[PDB]
Amino acid sequence: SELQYLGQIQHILRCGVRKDDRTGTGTLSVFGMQARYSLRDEFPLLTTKRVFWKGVLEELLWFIKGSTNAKELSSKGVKIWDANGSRDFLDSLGFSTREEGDLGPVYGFQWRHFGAEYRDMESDYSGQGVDQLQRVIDTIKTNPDDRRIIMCAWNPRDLPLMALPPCHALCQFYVVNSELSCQLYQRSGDMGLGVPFNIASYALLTYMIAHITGLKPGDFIHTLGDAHIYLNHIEPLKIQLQREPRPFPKLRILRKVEKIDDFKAEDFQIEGYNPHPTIKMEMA
Amino acid sequence: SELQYLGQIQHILRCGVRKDDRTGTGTLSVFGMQARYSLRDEFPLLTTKRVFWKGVLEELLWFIKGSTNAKELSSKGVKIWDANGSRDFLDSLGFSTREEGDLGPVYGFQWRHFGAEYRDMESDYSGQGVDQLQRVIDTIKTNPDDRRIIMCAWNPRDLPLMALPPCHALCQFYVVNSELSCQLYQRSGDMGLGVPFNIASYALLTYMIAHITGLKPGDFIHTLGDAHIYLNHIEPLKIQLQREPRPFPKLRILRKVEKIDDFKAEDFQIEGYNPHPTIKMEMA
Ligand SMILES: Nc1nc2[nH]cc(Cc3ccc(C(=O)Nc4ccccc4CC(=O)O)cc3)c2c(=O)[nH]1
Ligand SMILES: Nc1nc2[nH]cc(Cc3ccc(C(=O)Nc4ccccc4CC(=O)O)cc3)c2c(=O)[nH]1
Ligand SMILES: O=c1ccn([C@H]2C[C@H](O)[C@@H](COP(=O)(O)O)O2)c(=O)[nH]1
Ligand SMILES: O=c1ccn([C@H]2C[C@H](O)[C@@H](COP(=O)(O)O)O2)c(=O)[nH]1
Repeated sequence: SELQYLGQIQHILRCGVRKDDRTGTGTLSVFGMQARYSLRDEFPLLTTKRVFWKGVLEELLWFIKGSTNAKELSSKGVKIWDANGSRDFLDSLGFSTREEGDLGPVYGFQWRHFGAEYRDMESDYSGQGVDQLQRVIDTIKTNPDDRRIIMCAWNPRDLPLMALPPCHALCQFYVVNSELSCQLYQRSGDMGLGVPFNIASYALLTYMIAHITGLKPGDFIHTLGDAHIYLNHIEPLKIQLQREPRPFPKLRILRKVEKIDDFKAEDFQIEGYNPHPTIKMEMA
Repeated sequence: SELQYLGQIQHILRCGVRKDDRTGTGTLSVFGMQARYSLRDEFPLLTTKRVFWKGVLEELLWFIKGSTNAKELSSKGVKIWDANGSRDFLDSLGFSTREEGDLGPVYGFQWRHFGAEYRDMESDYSGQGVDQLQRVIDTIKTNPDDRRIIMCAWNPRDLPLMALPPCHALCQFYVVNSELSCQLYQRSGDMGLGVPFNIASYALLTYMIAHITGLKPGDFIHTLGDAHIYLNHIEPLKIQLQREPRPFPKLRILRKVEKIDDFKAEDFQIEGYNPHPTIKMEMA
């Protein structure tokens, strides 16, 4: 339910502590939160504020492809990673000789080629590294009671090579009574900008994997480490905090897909999405 | 407070689902829980049941040394890893040519040498891999507002070489108002046997790091993925569930220590620990 996210926002606004951060902004921060969102006959796309669903779908397909090039996602119309891959930002991190748009070894590279030696974004890493995503799919297919169905994106060796280290760093899957659930550990949660996006992203991943493995989507457990509200997000969120939540939409997959790499953007349809208008919240 | 662990126990006994596991036993399972334990002027060593504190301290010192040899921990009187390091078990996982007691690349090897090529338990891995523990200590010392203070033991590349994959796979640290807090993500939680041990283990790690960096211990947030109670632990836990909890003890560090490697077992003293008698809960 969306009241969990709204309650987390209210709790950070009422009990969070003022804390500096890597960017010039400030935050109201709280350490350690957990919410639960049902995936049964509904999709947790927030209704108190319109969420960039096209960005969610395109960025998840971009993760599944193992791509770390921000230009490949920007060509689809999703510019969420163009800022963290811009020339000025890479220069601000010392990567002066790094090609523009190369985010380094990030979510997709760790999902599909964990442990492989990262060269650049144009390299072909076929057959290299550890393919975590296909491993969790096969584990769900052959041993659903396994307690190690984990995809981890935190790689300390590749950490100083990343433009932005993973925020949703680890996720675990769980199967019971033909229901597939997913828990996400998010080390850093931009409650206004990034967190609803990550909620929808991992709910979509759970739907995809449940479609492939013949299971029904269960719950999505969102665990947060440093859940923070930026200052330029205080007044916007309060606006969102005074809107009546509407029922969640539904996600329908239009064709039967066997492999996760064969999913395309046209295979997904959002039904009954009636959100309140968007609320601009600038990135840090 | 200890009532959080007891509440998780009660919630698993009343709402858990029957689930098979890797072992021959069964479990009452729940996916996704989170508890908060205060470290302010108290140490969360459970009082409704005596916890093997000597094992906690010696195992944390064994992790900090980067050791993967179970015999080095057994020589101190802690035989918790002898079962997963026995000849029959190593043979049950295919490691026929592996010396007995060699757990493979596990918690200590990932804490101190992430990414290094694992040879055996007798090898000297100085300078190899990524030293995550010292990196998080330096980060706490120089940049406490950092949101990337993470120590991760989940290595998919070294995963098929481990006798037992990490259960407490990832932890994150957080600093505010000169208070150091720690969150742990445990993918698999043996609620009867292992979870009380891991609570004290990570509380002690937080105390050590707070002592080194000159901070005060704050909270320990225990997040659980698959939190399960084994069947042969149902009736024992009920006994523990009807005991009146006593106040938590205190942890005192007897001398000023500069580096984490310089800690010794004689440096720590538990004060005021008056637990109820132990309750036998056999390992699976
Ligand atoms: N500080 C910081 N850096 C980040 N780097 C990467 C991220 C993740 C992320 C996730 C989602 C979006 C997003 O929905 N954008 C968008 C696009 C079109 C229209 C409206 C919006 C939202 C709005 O501006 O109202 C952007 C970024 C991120 C972050 O959240 N915070
Ligand atoms: N199923 C399963 N396998 C495991 N492998 C590793 C762990 C972690 C862990 C953590 C703590 C202890 C512990 O206090 N033990 C203890 C206490 C008193 C007397 C004898 C023993 C040892 C024993 O009874 O065997 C043992 C194990 C673990 C687990 O918890 N469950
Ligand atoms: O999927 C994502 C990507 C980014 N962020 C936000 C969290 C932080 O506000 C910022 C990352 O900054 P560091 O915490 O690494 O300093 O991006 C998210 O919430 N979700
Ligand atoms: O520190 C530890 C180590 C092990 N376990 C338990 C969790 C599981 O019940 C068992 C390992 O089996 P798998 O979950 O990996 O199948 O050990 C813990 O709770 N804590």
